[PDB]
Amino acid sequence: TQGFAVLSYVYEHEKRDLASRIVSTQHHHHDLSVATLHVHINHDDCLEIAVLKGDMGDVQHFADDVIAQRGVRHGHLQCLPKED
Amino acid sequence: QGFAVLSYVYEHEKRDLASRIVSTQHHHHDLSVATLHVHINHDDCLEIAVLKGDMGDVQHFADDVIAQRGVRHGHLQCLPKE
Amino acid sequence: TQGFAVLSYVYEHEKRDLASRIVSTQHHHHDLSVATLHVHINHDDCLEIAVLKGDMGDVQHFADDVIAQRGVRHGHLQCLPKE
Amino acid sequence: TQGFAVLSYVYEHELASRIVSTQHHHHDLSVATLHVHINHDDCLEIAVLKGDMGDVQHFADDVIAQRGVRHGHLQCLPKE
Ligand code: NI
Ligand code: NI
Ligand code: NI
Ligand code: NI
Repeated sequence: TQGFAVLSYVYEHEKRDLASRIVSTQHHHHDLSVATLHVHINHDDCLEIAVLKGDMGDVQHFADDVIAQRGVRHGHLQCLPKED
Repeated sequence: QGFAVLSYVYEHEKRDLASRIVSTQHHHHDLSVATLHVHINHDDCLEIAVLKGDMGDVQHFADDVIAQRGVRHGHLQCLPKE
Repeated sequence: TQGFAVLSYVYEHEKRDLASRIVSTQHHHHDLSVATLHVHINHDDCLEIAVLKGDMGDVQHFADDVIAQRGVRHGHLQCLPKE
Repeated sequence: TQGFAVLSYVYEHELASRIVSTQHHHHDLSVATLHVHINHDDCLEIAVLKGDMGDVQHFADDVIAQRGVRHGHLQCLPKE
């Protein structure tokens, strides 16, 4: 199953090791990443929305790795598998 | 007194660089609307930040970002209120 | 209660009194809009992700109105009320 | 040369639908677009493009020269 997905999550930017982790993972799987929207919602917290593209198993595995990191809050995935 | 588009390229593994870029933007989160990030290759990221506020304050904030060691291709488009 | 939300949906850009309606209603409510990301996922379909901010009841009501337009598909609202 | 590019512009939406359709004609050129509804009438959009710099100046023509598009700017980032 190919498709798209929308992955969103909140984190504190001052948690530097977490943040570096999040961007680096996206670069490692940069093939799966289309682009990410970031809102610095307040002094401490960031809301990010990553648009992903690829095989749905791969997209979900990737999303899991992100959402299952201590410090990531409100992790959410919307899967958009290819339509006929 | 307006909007602005701030764009730049940087290496995300440069830990201090990356830290300062996001930290400066959170210090002025009131001047920030939203940022689009594109991972252009394994090392480099492209960000485009839309800014809003007093043009003096927005320029000074954009300068603070652009002036950081390792920020490349920095560009500011000012859009003062019409 | 106040907060943020992520409203996403898919639409055909050619069926576009629809696209005009979708941008126009966001402008009528631009106080709720932060910014919107668009990805042209294929030649016919557009994925939009609208970040919203405000009262969560107004955000819900706004989002329901967007999603109820015929031709908006995959309408999805993720609410992030203030913690 | 290949690379990326940033195309920004302002327009009155009440146009939005043809600019979108115009980018779909080139959707292989498009990465994603950020849009901010800056006031009741006007939209700010920033399109990130990727591909051949000549297709990119091409894309950026079918938008920037259109009537009603203001504040257009193209930044090309040829691969380093
Ligand atoms: Ni942030
Ligand atoms: Ni990146
Ligand atoms: Ni589109
Ligand atoms: Ni708009």
